[PDB]
Amino acid sequence: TVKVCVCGGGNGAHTLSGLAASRDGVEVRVLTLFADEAERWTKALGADELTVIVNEKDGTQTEVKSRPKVITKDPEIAISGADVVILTVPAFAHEGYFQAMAPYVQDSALIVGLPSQAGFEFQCRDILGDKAAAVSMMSFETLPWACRIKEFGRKVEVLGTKSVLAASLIKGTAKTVDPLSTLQMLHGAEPVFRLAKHFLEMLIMSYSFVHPAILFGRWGSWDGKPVPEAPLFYQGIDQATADMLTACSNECKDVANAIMAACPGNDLSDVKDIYQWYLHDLYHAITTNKSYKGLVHPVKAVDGGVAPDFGNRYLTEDIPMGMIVFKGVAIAAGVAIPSNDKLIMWAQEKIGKEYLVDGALTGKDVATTRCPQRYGFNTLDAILTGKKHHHHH
Ligand SMILES: NC(=O)c1ccc[n+]([C@@H]2O[C@H](COP(=O)([O-])OP(=O)(O)OC[C@H]3O[C@@H](n4cnc5c(N)ncnc54)[C@H](O)[C@@H]3O)[C@@H](O)[C@H]2O)c1
Repeated sequence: TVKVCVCGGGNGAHTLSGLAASRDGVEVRVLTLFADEAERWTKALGADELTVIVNEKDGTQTEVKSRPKVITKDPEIAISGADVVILTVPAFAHEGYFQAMAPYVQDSALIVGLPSQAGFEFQCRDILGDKAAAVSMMSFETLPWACRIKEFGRKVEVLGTKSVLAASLIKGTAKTVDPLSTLQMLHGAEPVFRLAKHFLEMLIMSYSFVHPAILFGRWGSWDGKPVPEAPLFYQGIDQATADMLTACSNECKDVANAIMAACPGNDLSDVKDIYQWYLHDLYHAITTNKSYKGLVHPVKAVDGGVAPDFGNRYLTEDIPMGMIVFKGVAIAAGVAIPSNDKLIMWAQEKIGKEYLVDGALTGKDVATTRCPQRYGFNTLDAILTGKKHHHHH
């Protein structure tokens, strides 16, 4: 038996629970701490089976029916004996799930952020304390699927599934179930998973600057006058924004290189240029992507047209659970990242938050971020190993 705990109750959690419980030999427990969402899920499901509708790209559709063993808000029930603990929620919820699982997580547990995405390991090391060096930590670059719930607790739709997907790993002292293949088995044939060389590679390759950069490209020195309708998102970028993305991507390499120079045995060679990343030139590569057709900026109705809607996950997530975390790493490496910095400073004010001030992580809301320094990881080796330096005597 491969005992799996799925944390969350959103789109991904529905899909994962559905796809995972359908696998032979797997026991799925759903943990959700958001009020009484578990109780709402159970009551909604009843005695029926959970349904996942997959568009095969292209083989029409597929009916996947399965039932988890239990759906609970009690971490004791969901986490005890769990071989794999997978977090599929927006990163702001991650704190609570680590806190709830901590007294119950077994040494051989594989802890997976699906996503994830930045500072996930630092947060895990902090909350789980001494047990963090025992468990394994796995960080996936994004969600496996474009998916949405069609009916709460009962029905979820997969619009499309990724071809390839990468995940990083920090091995603990405990032997877990095999990370890559177990996660593959749970997901079926697609997406085909690959193991990234290093967790910092994954963290930097998340390209946290992208959405803040695109928003800065379209609304940088925005006069405060409306536009006829919602302008194109990715396909609506200018040349200067394509340069801006290149600048920030080079800074990513700079931090990677400096980590590799200062710390041998840590392979960060798969940290890439954003143009070189895919899976003519950068500008045209973004604009002529049929995966970006008809995707528009977040807009709200105002006087004489529509204004940008800055209250969105492009900044509320991607800054504190992305750019700040990369800035925290940059500081420790001794690499100024001016282009990244300028984006942080701008996106900061737009959401009414403050993390970075004069190139230093002293902002009012820096505590709600996952930058290593927030948790006390102030050196590169403390970032890499999770061990804080203690001198005597
Ligand atoms: N769903 C997609 O098609 C899509 C595609 C690619 C990437 N992603 C990424 O995957 C991640 C997860 O996606 P999702 O669609 O499952 O997210 P979601 O928005 O659907 O998940 C919402 C869930 O978060 C939890 N939650 C919300 N508010 C909370 C709070 N107040 N306190 C405690 N818990 C709370 C609840 O369990 C809720 O069910 C996101 O970061 C997103 O950027 C999503």
